[PDB]
Amino acid sequence: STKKTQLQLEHLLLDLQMILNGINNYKNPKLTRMLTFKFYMPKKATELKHLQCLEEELKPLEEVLNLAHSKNFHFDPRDVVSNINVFVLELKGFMCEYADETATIVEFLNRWITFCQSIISTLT
Repeated sequence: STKKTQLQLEHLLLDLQMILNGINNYKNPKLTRMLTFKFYMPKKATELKHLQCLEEELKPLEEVLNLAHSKNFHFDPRDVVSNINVFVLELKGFMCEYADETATIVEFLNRWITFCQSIISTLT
């Protein structure tokens, strides 16, 4: 059950990282357009229940990705985000509380990639 939860986090993390790579190889001036789209971060992210703040931000995430023409990505935005949605559902087993600051898409991915890495460490 803790070995199971840890593996789901391992997969969730794969997805986040996969997206973040697509985005750091957006060698298109259009990147400015993308980074202007603002994402909401969680006030605190210390427990699985806090993945709520990731669930609620997935629609805006999928949208922003769709703007970047497909040629640029190895994955399909709607797919990689459905995927992430599924994991988050199985991992939170509450109401979300947001930080006052917004962040670019890249900072947002980082915050969560980190969060995943933390939990995974403490579960080892």
